[PDB]
Amino acid sequence: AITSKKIENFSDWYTQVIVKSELIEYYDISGCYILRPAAYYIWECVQAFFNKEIKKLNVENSYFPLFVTKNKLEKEKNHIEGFSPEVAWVTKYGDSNLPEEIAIRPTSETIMYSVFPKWIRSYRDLPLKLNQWNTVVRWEFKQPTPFIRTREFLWQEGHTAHKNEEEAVKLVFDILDLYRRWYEEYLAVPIIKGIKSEGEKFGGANFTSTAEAFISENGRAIQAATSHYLGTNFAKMFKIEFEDENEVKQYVHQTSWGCTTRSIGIMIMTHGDDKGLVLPPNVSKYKVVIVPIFDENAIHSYCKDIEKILKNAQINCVYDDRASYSPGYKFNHWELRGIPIRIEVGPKDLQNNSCVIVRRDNNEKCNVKKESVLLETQQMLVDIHKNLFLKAKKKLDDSIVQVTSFSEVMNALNKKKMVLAPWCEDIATEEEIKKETQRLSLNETTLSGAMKPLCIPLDQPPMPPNMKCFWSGKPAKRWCLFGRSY
Amino acid sequence: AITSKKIENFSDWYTQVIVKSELIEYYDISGCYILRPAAYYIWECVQAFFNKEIKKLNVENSYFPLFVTKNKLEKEKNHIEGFSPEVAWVTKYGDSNLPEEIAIRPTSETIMYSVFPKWIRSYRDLPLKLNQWNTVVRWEFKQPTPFIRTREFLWQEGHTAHKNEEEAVKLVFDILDLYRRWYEEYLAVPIIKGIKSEGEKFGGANFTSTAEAFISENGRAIQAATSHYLGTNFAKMFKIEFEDENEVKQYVHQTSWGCTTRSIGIMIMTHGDDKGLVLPPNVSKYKVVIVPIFDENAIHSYCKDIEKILKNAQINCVYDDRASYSPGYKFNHWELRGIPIRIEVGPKDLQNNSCVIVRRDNNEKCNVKKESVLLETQQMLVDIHKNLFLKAKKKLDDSIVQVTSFSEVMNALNKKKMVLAPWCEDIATEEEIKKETQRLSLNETTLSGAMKPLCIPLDQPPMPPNMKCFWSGKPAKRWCLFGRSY
Ligand SMILES: Cc1cc(N2CC[C@@](C#N)(C3CC3)C2=O)cc(NC(=O)Cc2ccccc2)n1
Ligand SMILES: Cc1cc(N2CC[C@@](C#N)(C3CC3)C2=O)cc(NC(=O)Cc2ccccc2)n1
Repeated sequence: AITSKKIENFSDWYTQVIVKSELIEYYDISGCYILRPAAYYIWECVQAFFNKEIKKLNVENSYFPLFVTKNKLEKEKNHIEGFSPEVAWVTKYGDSNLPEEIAIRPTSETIMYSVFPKWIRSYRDLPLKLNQWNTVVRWEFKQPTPFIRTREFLWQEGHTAHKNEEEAVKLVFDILDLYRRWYEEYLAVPIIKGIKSEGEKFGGANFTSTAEAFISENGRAIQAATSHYLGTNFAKMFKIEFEDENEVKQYVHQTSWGCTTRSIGIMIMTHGDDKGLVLPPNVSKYKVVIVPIFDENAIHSYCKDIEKILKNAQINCVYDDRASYSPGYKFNHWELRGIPIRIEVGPKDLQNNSCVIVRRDNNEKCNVKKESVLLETQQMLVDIHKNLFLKAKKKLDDSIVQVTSFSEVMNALNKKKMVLAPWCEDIATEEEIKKETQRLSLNETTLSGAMKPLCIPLDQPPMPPNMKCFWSGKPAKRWCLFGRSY
Repeated sequence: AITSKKIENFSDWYTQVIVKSELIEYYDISGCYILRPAAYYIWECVQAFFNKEIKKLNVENSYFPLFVTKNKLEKEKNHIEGFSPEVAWVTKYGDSNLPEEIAIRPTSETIMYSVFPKWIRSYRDLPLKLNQWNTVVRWEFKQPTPFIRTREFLWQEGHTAHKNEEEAVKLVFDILDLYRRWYEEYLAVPIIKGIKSEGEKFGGANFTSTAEAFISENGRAIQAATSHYLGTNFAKMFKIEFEDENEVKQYVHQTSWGCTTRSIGIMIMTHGDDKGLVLPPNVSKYKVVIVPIFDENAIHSYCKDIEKILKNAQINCVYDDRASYSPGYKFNHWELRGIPIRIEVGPKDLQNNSCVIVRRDNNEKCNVKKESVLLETQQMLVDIHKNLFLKAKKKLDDSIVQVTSFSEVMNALNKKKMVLAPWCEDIATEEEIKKETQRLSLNETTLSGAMKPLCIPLDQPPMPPNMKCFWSGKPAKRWCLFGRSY
């Protein structure tokens, strides 16, 4: 059983759920986690979706080396200043020192763009559109969180190069909406699109667009995915020039974008409850578990009939016919593992040519005739997804408090909210705001009390004529979301 | 153009083909290579096939960490003795030394089996069946070869644990036949199944079964895939015990198996010719390229009609309508890249409601009426695969010389053959044979002249009553394939 309540001890709840549902195994290197089959299956689902969608944009998958030389790694100025203390270095093979130490990729801009100039010489070579499915390493000494913040993680990283700004920026936002769909249609998680503040954008980017999620039970925002307009910054550093149709040398305009197995953690944190994992049907291997209750051969034959009915309509299920466990053990076993639907069959159900169908998300039960099971299961799978999404969306909406003064912020943070505030967007105020909110959090978590700029939402409320910045008192430019975060 | 002939300067031919066909880009770390989209597409095809097939055996995909501790890495005795001098070690993050240095996986037995004992406690937990799609690192200082022998490579590694020997061994050979199908049905490459000699089997294995391929143009064998029966050797080292139905503690019987992007290199070396890449249709993104020859709008409309006909029947193609290049440039451009079929359309073809269809593998051309194109393309794609396979199979068969005495070996090796020889299988003769054949190769390649035991073929000729070992003169046990190798 899960022995900590989600609302009472969130972190212990989370670790219990991910271990006991067999998603995650811990490892003897801190910040590294094993993805067991149930977790990797979710990854494969979203991988298939995203592959299908980026193929329509003519992005092609590729694979680049795990390692980068000092030479290539330092061509980036703001980029390496961002990543340098968490880049892991290989220095030895066996007991012998390498002739030159080499670094493991934290992200692959410097690796890929080292060869982009050979591939791009003319406007005819554009656009160039690549993606990798790989793992990267960011070896930090902050507290890790399984799925959410790890030292090694699986992701996809896309990289494109275009003849001008307009085409690149359009691709940036097309990708951002694909991430919206990845979260909503497969994980049933709502996100907020926005632009990062200057202090929080990717090193080397012109701007960083972002999808933000929020975990209302512990008041913490989590960046769900990211899509950068790099402009010509990397093209200047790596000399990625092309001859345009007027025979003029130009720099390419670049994008890069990423989304990780953090998405799985966001889904777990969003939908999981005190009984364990709750899976949206689109990322659940088994849509239905059939559990018999005890003639035992009549029940066996009936449950296998139902299994045939579901599998014949391409609905994968499992009939838990294990002889040594009670029905209630099985109920709990499969609720912990997040199976969306349980079908129960006892003798009274068989006599009625009926069965009991039980939704994982709200535990509502109903009697369904045998011949109606297929249809009723299909409808229910759809309705479960919608319910999960809508419940999460209400929580997301209820997590935002609009403020005009810093005097309202701490109260909102302590109620596990984010704030939407008018802001002048000056980069120095970012650190000032972080430090003051951290200082004032003195009035249970292990994570920091500091509030960060999360994103400037694409959907802006009107800015009244003379509204001042909630922090500096200077004229406010736009509304920006702030909160504590992972 | 390819400027070296396959038969005259094989290595320069190979490097030209893989670069100019845009499969591979070289990198500023030796032995590491970029897989450009055309190469990665082949990987994705065989990945999809193998996933589908291992799912039928109830193998589940997973993902384990890139890194392993000294602790876990040394529990293996023969395994670490095998891998230790080519294990790469991470010792630093940024400029700070790690508190404990950690190793990059050369293969994941020690990583996965460190946690197997927590997952396997009862006969109810068996069999356990896992697979990973990942990359591994084997940092050797021998000469690398793109695709064939690299310091980092993509692969799949499967690992299973069973209640007894019979079940494990059956899975070993089921996997070996899946590798046979991977090579034959997608890459059109024939292989030879066999068992490794004791000197060549995997460190820690009970036995190693193998699929061997042979490149007749330079006389070199290449191991195509591998499937190990590990017995209880790793179970003893990692204490993977389970309670059986008689309540007796037993060790699991384990398997592990692997197949890499080396398969792509084998395909290139097998089917490539003096014009460049030759792709089996099942791993070619474009099955057909349509090339116009010059009313230009009539030809454009006709070629697009044909493109619609092919794409409507789920046959991906490309219409090369680029205005600045001649037809012959385009012919060569797409032959270099291995497209299986070229359709040419000039005015005489349009007047005849016809077109010219040209096979990449033998350059045979024929006139096909418009309404017959779909059908004729389908048949031709099938026939191209069969032809590629059968041609390769003839070469493989012609590459084996049966000998009874060492006196016949060097002659055969110099004619770019392998030898099938009666052998006593004593492990010390392996090094003796290697050293003597290397010594005698004195009478152009950069690779070693040494001959190795390749495999003991599953399909054995009869062993005559008193046949002696071709090397030691002692009684021969079985026939074994020997040759030079990659
Ligand atoms: C699993 C995961 C994800 C992500 N990040 C980042 C932003 C981003 C987004 N959106 C990426 C661009 C795509 C994301 O998902 C980041 C991470 N580790 C780290 O920062 C390193 C680390 C390790 C231990 C403790 C603290 C920090 N770990
Ligand atoms: C691309 C590839 C493949 C394979 N091997 C091995 C046997 C096997 C088979 N069958 C694996 C078990 C599955 C295979 O494919 C091995 C390798 N590198 C190496 O030995 C390291 C190396 C690096 C530079 C020069 C020389 C050697 N590189």
